[PDB]
Order: sequence, then structure tokens, then C-alpha cells
Amino acid sequence: QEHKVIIVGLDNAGKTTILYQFSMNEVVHTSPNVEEIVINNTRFLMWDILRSSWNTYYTNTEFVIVVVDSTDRERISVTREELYKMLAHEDLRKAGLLIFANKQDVKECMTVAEISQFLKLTSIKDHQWHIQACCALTGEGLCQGLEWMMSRL
Amino acid sequence: QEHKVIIVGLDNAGKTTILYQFSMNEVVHTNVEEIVINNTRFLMWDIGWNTYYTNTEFVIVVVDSTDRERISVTREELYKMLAHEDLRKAGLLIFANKQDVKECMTVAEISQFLKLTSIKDHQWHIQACCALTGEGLCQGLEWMMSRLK
Amino acid sequence: QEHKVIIVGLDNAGKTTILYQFSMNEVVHTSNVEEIVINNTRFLMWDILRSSWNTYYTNTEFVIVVVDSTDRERISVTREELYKMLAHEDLRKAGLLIFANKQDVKECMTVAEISQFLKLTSIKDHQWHIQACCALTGEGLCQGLEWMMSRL
Amino acid sequence: QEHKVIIVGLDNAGKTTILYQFSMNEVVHTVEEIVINNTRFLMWDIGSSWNTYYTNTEFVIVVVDSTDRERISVTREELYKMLAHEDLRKAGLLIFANKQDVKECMTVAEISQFLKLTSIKDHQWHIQACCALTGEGLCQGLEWMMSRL
Ligand SMILES: Nc1nc2c(ncn2[C@@H]2O[C@H](COP(=O)(O)OP(=O)(O)O)[C@@H](O)[C@H]2O)c(=O)[nH]1
Ligand SMILES: Nc1nc2c(ncn2[C@@H]2O[C@H](COP(=O)(O)OP(=O)(O)O)[C@@H](O)[C@H]2O)c(=O)[nH]1
Ligand SMILES: Nc1nc2c(ncn2[C@@H]2O[C@H](COP(=O)(O)OP(=O)(O)O)[C@@H](O)[C@H]2O)c(=O)[nH]1
Ligand SMILES: Nc1nc2c(ncn2[C@@H]2O[C@H](COP(=O)(O)OP(=O)(O)O)[C@@H](O)[C@H]2O)c(=O)[nH]1
Repeated sequence: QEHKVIIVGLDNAGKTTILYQFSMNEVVHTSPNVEEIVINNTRFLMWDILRSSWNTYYTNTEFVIVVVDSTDRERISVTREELYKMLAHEDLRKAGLLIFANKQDVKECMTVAEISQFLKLTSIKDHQWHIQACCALTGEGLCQGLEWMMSRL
Repeated sequence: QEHKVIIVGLDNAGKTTILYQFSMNEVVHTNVEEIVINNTRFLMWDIGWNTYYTNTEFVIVVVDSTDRERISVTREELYKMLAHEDLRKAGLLIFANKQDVKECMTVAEISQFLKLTSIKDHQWHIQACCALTGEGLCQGLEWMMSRLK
Repeated sequence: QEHKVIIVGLDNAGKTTILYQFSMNEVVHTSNVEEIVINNTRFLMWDILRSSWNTYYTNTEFVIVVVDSTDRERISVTREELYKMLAHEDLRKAGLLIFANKQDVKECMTVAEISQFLKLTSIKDHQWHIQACCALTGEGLCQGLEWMMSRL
Repeated sequence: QEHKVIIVGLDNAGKTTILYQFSMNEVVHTVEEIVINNTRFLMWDIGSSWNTYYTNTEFVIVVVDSTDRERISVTREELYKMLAHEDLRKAGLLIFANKQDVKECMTVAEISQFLKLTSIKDHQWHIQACCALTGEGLCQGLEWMMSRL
């Protein structure tokens, strides 16, 4: 079984770097923007996100990973708008939500608690969710996010 | 077999948020909530002729680490509660909540003020946490697991 | 089989509080001379005139040295006692665990500063580990106990 | 089966101290052989005629002095020169950002960015903050190596 995971977030958030770092992660099996990521016996198929009749992103999707640039205080309102537009889709009713508060290495960034509060994460009533501080330049924090998704299978 | 836990603290401490976050925690299987960890079932009561204290195995005390004015109030209630006959064998887990807030009391400051290292008749653990993110909550739950009979 | 551990350090370092907190630690089974059980392993821990003998080093498997991180005035005394102790042939096979205690207090010596002052990386004939800790919360104590377990 | 490992870096980086501390590490059983669980590593702290990277080098550990802003460019050049060697094509790369205890040192993220680590295409790599005076961070570096066998 392949478990479908999509990676969303605004440009420059760290989506490419995060998916790349997943392959280097200690809990992820070694392997030589659509990557199969294997943890123990579990296979995830991860997608880093006109003539098509269909938007295919949300279909059969088990986890959405939202990447947030923690340094960007102005665009966070845009991330929030997109988060809630996305959560309004019936396709995602069963999906777990993992939020990466990325670029936590940068001084004066928003704290993970400030991000949780602004995004009103504790008001979410119909989805499992987890917010995780991370730095995609080092992979710090990514293992914890992946292990949370594993616990939600 | 259900293991009874009561969650107590002053208003605005974080009780509702902590119990909600338990449901989202990595160690937990997906006012009164069943929380399952591995094969262990906890029945957790958020407090706020009957007594909620009956058959309690764990007391979780939530402390707002920013509330310097009312930590004296929490201390008095803590020790008043520890003297109840229903609670004499109970494990005590103290969450020093709102640790994300700048200039809050530190967990060591809270331990020292509450005189926790002077407790003689109860297993206890104090744990820094932030209920907005669930950080610290896993460690608190894991400590309770290790105190199961 | 009891594994003998001694807890040493200057007055006010935190020896009493640490031994107390061992009883509350997640890795320790719920239960100044105390039996501490971790999984199946039993440690007999002693927190240290008319006696003919120094009995503290006899058959001692681990020495826990508790250092007050805030105490810059007496760190040289800790160092002297550490090396006098380590010169004892009785302790030739003992593992050394150093708790850099009171890490919660602002402007305390860092664990690296303590290690450098104590010249710990110059130790040639003993297994050793230094661990930051706060005895008021038990933070750091688990890591210290796990290191001893790994040295059995 | 011995898994061969070389430890490299400029003078004063912390190579001697790190290899020393591996033998004191919790995950390690009590030029050196380091055993983790059932796995034997043979580790050479590099620093001659007819000498080169010993055959079947499985891991390269690069030690970076985090305080050394002047010479991090020197280290970057040596790193990529090493990564160009055909006989190191299958090698895992573990970078220890050492001396993280020293105030105002480069952060691990600054080091990763300067070394352009996330642009590496042909190797498994991990960067790990550490302090060789205490051993902090060494365990995680060793564990990453174990996961790459
Ligand atoms: N300082 C810092 N930079 C990062 C981090 N994650 C990614 N970046 C950088 O931010 C830029 C955008 O990253 P990228 O992964 O391409 O973002 P994407 O547009 O969401 O796919 C690149 O220069 C990355 O190196 C981080 O955690 N900290
Ligand atoms: N900044 C911060 N706010 C928190 C934390 N935990 C809870 N809160 C907020 O504090 C307020 C009271 O929390 P709540 O769970 O309702 O407290 P209760 O009265 O004890 O049940 C709410 O607005 C929460 O979102 C925390 O760790 N940090
Ligand atoms: N702030 C702080 N105080 C501590 C810590 N550990 C112990 N203490 C306090 O230090 C004092 C001496 O501790 P004690 O355990 O009696 O030291 P002993 O003389 O070595 O046995 C007591 O007031 C303890 O509560 C700590 O980690 N931080
Ligand atoms: N402050 C600090 N000093 C360190 C650290 N690691 C090593 N050193 C010291 O730096 C010096 C050089 O270390 P060494 O292991 O001999 O480096 P080598 O030349 O690469 O083998 C010695 O004095 C060590 O004690 C560290 O993490 N922090």
C-alpha cells in the first residue's frame, strides 16, 4: 500500500528542501519532486505541489504537509487563507495535517506557538493535526513530523 | 481496565487545551475523554454530594507559568487536595503550561515555589509544556505510563 | 546482584535532591542509602570519624560526582577531590558519572566549561560521562542513569 | 565484518577528542574499533607516500570547527575535492559541526548553508551539532551512520 502525501505551502517556504531532506533522514530507509519515502515497512508517496478535467492533488490523500516560512510575518495571513480553503474540501475530510514551521534557524522568526495561535490550530475539530518546528538546512525536526504521521496511519 | 485521571487547575491554566492536545499526541491512539496509549486506557476528567476524586489514579495539575499572582493560590489547592483520602495513593503530574510565553516562571522556579522536592508520600513529575503545540505533553504521559502498577 | 554506586560532591551540590529524584524518574521502578531499580538491574546508592575504614570505594562500580554549576569559588576544590579519588587503586574499574547540577540558575558554568576546567577529556583509564541536570525537575538524570546502565 | 570510517578535518577541529568521546558514548560498547550493538566500525583519525583513502571506506566524518570562520572556505574546498574521488562514491558523509559550546560560533544552519550541503546530489549526508568536550550530539551522528548501513 502507498500512502498519498502532498506537500503544500507558498513559494520559498522550504518544500523542495524538506522533501530532499526526508531522504537523508535517520528514520527513512536509504535510497539512490515525487518521491517514495519508506519508513520501516511503510511506503509514502509524496507529491511536492488547465486542460485537465480534474484537480488530482486532494484525491485519496492521507496527509497534507503544510510548509510555513517562520520568518515571513506578512505572508502568514495568505498561508492561513489557503489552509482553510483547503480544509473546506470534502476530499480531505479524513486527512491528517502536519504543519512544518520551517526556517526556525533564523533569528527573530515567529515561534511555533505564535504560528499555532495565528493559524487557530487548536480550534480545528475534525482533523488530526500536528505542528512541528524545523530547519530544512539541517533536517532538525523532520523526524518528529514523520513519526507523528506514522502514529496516525 | 480504565485508569482514572483528573485534570485540575485554575481558570485559564490550559486544562481544555491540554486534554484536546492529548488526542493529537504521537503516543496516543487516534470534559471526559478516553485516551489510549498502547494498550492502556485512561479516562480523563477535566475538572471545570458527589466527588470527582473517587478512584483517581493520577492527578494532573496545570499551572499557568505566566501567572505569578496566583501560583500561591495553586500551591494551597495542591496541598489541600493531596490531603484528601481519595487522593493519598495518587501519582502527581504537574504541567508547567504556557512555557512559550516570554518572561514566564521557569519550571525550576515553579518546582521550588511549590516545594515539590519536599513531597514524601506521592510519586510526582513536573513537566514544561506548551499546549498550543503539544510540546512537553508526550513526556508527561510517558511518566504516567511508567507509574502504572 | 547489587551494583554499588556512591554519590559524592561538596555540601550544597545537590546530592540529597538527586538521589530523591532518582525515585521519581521515568526509567526507575516505582518503590541516604537507597536501592534504585532500572529494568532488572539493582543499584545500591550511598550518598556520602570513628570508623577504621573508608568503605566508600570498596567494590564500588560507579562514582556519581555532583557539581554545583553555580559554584565558581569552589570548583577547584571539586577538581582536587576528583583527582585524589581517582588516584585510588580501589576505584581502578569504576565508571565516573558527573552531574553538572543547578543548570537552571542563570549565569552558571556551562557543562563544557566544567568539563574543560576538570580536564575530563584527559582521563585515560576510566569510562566517564558528564551530564547537565536540574535536581528540582529531574531533567538530565535519566540520561545519566542510562549511561551507567550502558556501562554495566 | 569491519565497517571502515575515516575522520577528517583541519588541525584543531576536534578529531582526536571526538574519537576519544566515541569510546565514552552511551550507544558504544565499553585508530580505534568502535562497536555499536552488533556492528563493528574501524575508525581512523587522519592526521603519506603511497597512501590514499583505504579501500571500502564506508563513511567519511568531517569535523568542522564551528568557531573557525576564517577557514570554513578551506574546509568547503577540501570537502568537495573529497566528494569528487571515485573511490568515495558509495561513502556516507557525516559532518560534525563541533565546538557548538563556544559563544558566537557559526550555527549548524549557517554551516550547512555555507557548505551548500543541500545541493549534494550523489551522497547520503547528515550534519550534526556537537560538543566534543561533553559528547553531546555524537550519539545522534553515530545513530545516523547506523541507519545508513
Ligand atoms: N535559513 C533557512 N533557509 C531555508 C530553510 N529551508 C529552506 N531554505 C532555503 O529557502 C529557499 C527556498 O527553499 P525551497 O525548498 O526551494 O522552497 P520551496 O519554494 O517551498 O520549494 C532555498 O534557498 C532554501 O535553501 C531553513 O530551514 N532555513
Ligand atoms: N500562549 C499559550 N496559550 C495557551 C497555552 N495553553 C492554553 N492556552 C490558551 O489559554 C486560554 C485558556 O486555555 P484553556 O484550555 O481554555 O484553559 P482552562 O480554563 O484551564 O480550561 C486559551 O485561550 C488557550 O488557547 C499555552 O501553552 N500557551
Ligand atoms: N536552583 C537549584 N537548586 C537546587 C538544585 N538541586 C538542589 N538544589 C537545592 O540546593 C540545596 C542543597 O541541595 P542538597 O540536595 O540538600 O545538597 P547536598 O548537600 O549535596 O546533599 C537545596 O536547597 C536544594 O533544594 C538545582 O538543580 N537547582
Ligand atoms: N570548546 C571546545 N573545545 C574543543 C571541542 N572539541 C575539541 N576541543 C578542543 O580543541 C583542541 C583541539 O582538539 P583536537 O581533538 O585535538 O583537534 P584535532 O587537531 O582535530 O585532532 C583541544 O584543546 C580540545 O580540547 C569542543 O567541542 N568545544
